Amino acid sequence: GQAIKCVVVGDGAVGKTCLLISYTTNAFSGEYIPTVFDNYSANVMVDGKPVNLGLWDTAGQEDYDRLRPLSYPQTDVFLICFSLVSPASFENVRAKWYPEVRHHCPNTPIILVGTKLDLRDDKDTIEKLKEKKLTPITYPQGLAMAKEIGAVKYLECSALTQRGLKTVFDEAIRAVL
Ligand SMILES: Nc1nc2c(ncn2[C@@H]2O[C@H](COP(=O)(O)OP(=O)(O)NP(=O)(O)O)[C@@H](O)[C@H]2O)c(=O)[nH]1
Ligand SMILES: [Mg+2]
Repeated sequence: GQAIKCVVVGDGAVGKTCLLISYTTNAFSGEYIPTVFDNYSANVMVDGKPVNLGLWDTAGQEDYDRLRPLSYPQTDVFLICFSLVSPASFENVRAKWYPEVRHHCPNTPIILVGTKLDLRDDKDTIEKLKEKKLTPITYPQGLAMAKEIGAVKYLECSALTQRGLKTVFDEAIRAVL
């Protein structure tokens, strides 16, 4: 029944594509193949209602900055994604993604999505960020970023384990219905 265009943006290698592949097909590959542009689809049921969810997977890489806004018109909801184990990808939520999205789409709801949850509390990945004086992004920190960018929701997920995965898209839909 209801068509909903959801566009997915965020830094190169945060897990945009994996998130969408894991959700639509239940697969996960460890291999990194940088997106140019891809389209996904899902027929979902949310709070009683049938939804045709269109999923626009954009290129995270800087080289695509002039092309990426071509995808923006008519968007119903954005997911702005960052990796929970990349503080730099997190800063870019506010330094790059929020301003870019808002530049072309002043009113479209934003869901902030922290990705790679399976690594956030991983004892080992913590010590390995600690060398570079880095710390994974915690839940309240993510919450505070969502408020800072006026996001409708803050959600955390893992494409690998699928923890928090369905909610991301339920809530993307709920922000539109
Ligand atoms: N441990 C873990 N790795 C993940 C997860 N999601 C993605 N990755 C890994 O992170 C890398 C980048 O994934 P990808 O989905 O391609 O990122 P992207 O945001 O789509 N990149 P691009 O903007 O360049 O298209 C891959 O090696 C992938 O296997 C996750 O939930 N957990
Ligand atoms: Mg990709």
